[PDB]
Amino acid sequence: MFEQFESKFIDCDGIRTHYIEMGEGDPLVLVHGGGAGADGRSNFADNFPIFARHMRVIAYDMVGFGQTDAPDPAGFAYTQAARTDHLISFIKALGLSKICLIGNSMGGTTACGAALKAPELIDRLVLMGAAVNISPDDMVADDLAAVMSYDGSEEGMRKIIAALTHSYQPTDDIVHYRHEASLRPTTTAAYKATMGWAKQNGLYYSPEQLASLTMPVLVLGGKNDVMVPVRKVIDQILAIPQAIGHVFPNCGHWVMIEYPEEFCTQTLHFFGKL
Amino acid sequence: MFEQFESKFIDCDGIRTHYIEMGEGDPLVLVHGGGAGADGRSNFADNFPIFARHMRVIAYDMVGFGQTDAPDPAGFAYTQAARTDHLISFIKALGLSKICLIGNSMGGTTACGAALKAPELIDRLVLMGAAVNISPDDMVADDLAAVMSYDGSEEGMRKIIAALTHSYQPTDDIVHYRHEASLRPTTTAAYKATMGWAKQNGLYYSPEQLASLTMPVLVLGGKNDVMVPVRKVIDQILAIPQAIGHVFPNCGHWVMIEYPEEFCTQTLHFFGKL
Repeated sequence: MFEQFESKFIDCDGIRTHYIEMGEGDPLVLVHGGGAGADGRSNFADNFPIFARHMRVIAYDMVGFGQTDAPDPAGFAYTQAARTDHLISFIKALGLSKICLIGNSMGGTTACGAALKAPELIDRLVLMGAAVNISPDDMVADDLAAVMSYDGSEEGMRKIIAALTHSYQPTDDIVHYRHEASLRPTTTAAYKATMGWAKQNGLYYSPEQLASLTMPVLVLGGKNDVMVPVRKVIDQILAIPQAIGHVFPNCGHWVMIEYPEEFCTQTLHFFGKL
Repeated sequence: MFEQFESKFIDCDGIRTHYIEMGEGDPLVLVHGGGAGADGRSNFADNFPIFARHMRVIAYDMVGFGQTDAPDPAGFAYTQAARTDHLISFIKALGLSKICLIGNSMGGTTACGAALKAPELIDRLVLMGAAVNISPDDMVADDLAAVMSYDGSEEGMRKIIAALTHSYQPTDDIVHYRHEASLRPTTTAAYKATMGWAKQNGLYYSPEQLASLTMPVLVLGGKNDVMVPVRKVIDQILAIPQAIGHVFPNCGHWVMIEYPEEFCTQTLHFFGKL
């Protein structure tokens, strides 16, 4: 599946990194979520054609995900820092400057991290259902039953999608892809270290860090998002003084997938392409 | 000032009602705020040309305001009901159906009221810095010093504008118009009854009423709005299940005036014209 996109690879400080890209002009980088078997194409395929009409749109796989190198967690620590540094490394390796950047969920954590550490690389930031103010306590706070206790079955995967979206009905090919993606032995162990770390340390930046962002910011969230509650998204809107806020009704944790055109419209508009 | 618009008048159940309009196609009605000397043109003049490219855009003066009949408050009660019924009367008198509707502040109270009482008249609702969950206690809750204790001077009017917006610098002709508008003997007494009533009764609808809205809703607010705090706007977003929410940064109580293009863009888009 997804063979309409050419798989590309580039070394990012020792981490061979998978990415796909389409279109020309100003660079736009898309950062996927932290779910089991999540990757660039499964998160963003649907948005690629609209984005590519206006920009050079790029989606990569975070370290420990997709077809990017997943260094053995016997020797590699899957911290937020590692994802953040990898993103920074990825941007520099492709020689992009002043990019537009969109992260969903843990991809939002990573985008936010790169925006803080390397602001010179990023002109515009979009935090979408972003895990940027999520404490350890928050990580274990019922709505996530289908996620937390996923049994690796196809039915279980359909239950995840159903729990993470409002009314979105995936195709069988999407279900099959996500299901198989979640079982890849390569990224299994990496994912368990990733989630173990996130549960223990949380995925957050201090209120002061969030107020210290130096570029324009757009904050997006679904009102019915059970993984990053809308109140957390509201908190981000209020914590980042310059942040534009947009709340999507009848919408879960995957704004880009659940409302692909509205997502592309709001972001492209914020990028100055509409 | 504002002579580019033709002043029109229509009887609305005994209330001679001033309105201006421009453009053709689907109807859009704009409801002004509750400030001293507020009216259709001073609130919306700047948005008229953009709106008129796409729709028939209409701004009227609420009962007790502008050039509309202000029945003597010795014999007329200036309740919210009266403004709500007047709006309903206005829509019916022009023979409009399935309109798009935008209210700012007390105009938002009125738009919300008409949407609840006569939903058949309204296809799309925009509540903008809308006073729809404001209790009596909230009405007296420092940031409003320039408003609350306006002395009727030109300097006082500049202080109001400065307190109600983030960085907006009005022209001298705008200052002069608003200043004189606030002193009209005709609408003086009507305004005092209007404000007296609002302070005593609040400007609100119950959480259940807000959840009972039957058409699509867009909720807009400035993050720096001191008259309708952004948290009140956030509360509206969460109280109305179908409501889209959009928060404007570096923005006070007059979104339509402070960011006229972004305001027109978001609303027209929500109206399906972009």
